[PDB]
Amino acid sequence: TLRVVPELYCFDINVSQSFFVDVLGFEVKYERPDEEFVYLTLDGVDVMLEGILEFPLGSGVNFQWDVIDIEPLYQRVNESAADSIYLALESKSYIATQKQFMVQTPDGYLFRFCQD
Amino acid sequence: TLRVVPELYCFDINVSQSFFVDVLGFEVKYERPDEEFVYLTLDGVDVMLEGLEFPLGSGVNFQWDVIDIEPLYQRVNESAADSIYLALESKSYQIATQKQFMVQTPDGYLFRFCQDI
Repeated sequence: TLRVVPELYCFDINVSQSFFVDVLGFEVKYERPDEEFVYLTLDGVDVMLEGILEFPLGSGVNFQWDVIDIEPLYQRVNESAADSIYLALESKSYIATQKQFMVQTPDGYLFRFCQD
Repeated sequence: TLRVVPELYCFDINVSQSFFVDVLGFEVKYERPDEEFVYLTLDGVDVMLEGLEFPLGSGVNFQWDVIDIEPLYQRVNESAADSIYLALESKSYQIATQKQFMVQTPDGYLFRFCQDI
């Protein structure tokens, strides 16, 4: 049930959404128009679109990564490479809550570890 | 069973592997040393390591599992052939085969769609 859902930043959200839907055949599961946010899936494999080899690599990509131990992992990272923490641990809610924090790897990739 | 497994280019494969294993707690499932390739997982979620301006996502290749790659490829070839990065091919190893093709989205992201069997 744990998955990594890439969140891709797009220059022209309508252009990107059309490519994914019309060309690749993805289906829109839901959206947040005012944020130019689109959650898509292709047979159960999901991807997120959000409108706007040199370090940092992976520009525009944010790996939303499901974990089972958000607190222990956060403490493990603070204990071994605190400077790699990009966004501090937080509880984001809508009540439904999702704890998460971000890390930047040595290559520049950004990971958003999450747990509901 | 279908998943998307990101493959990340690394400046120094040893440094990146140590970061994922030591700092993040990932486990190496298997490797291909002479290729500087490493396959890792964190409780079932996998990632591959390999040693804002267009194109975005440099260094990333999304290995994306699909159910029926043939109809997908024919539609891409029809309505967006210039977006094809790697043409459809059947890749095999000792016989296990996987069909795949790569496409670049308008923003520059590279997707490697794959279908087993």
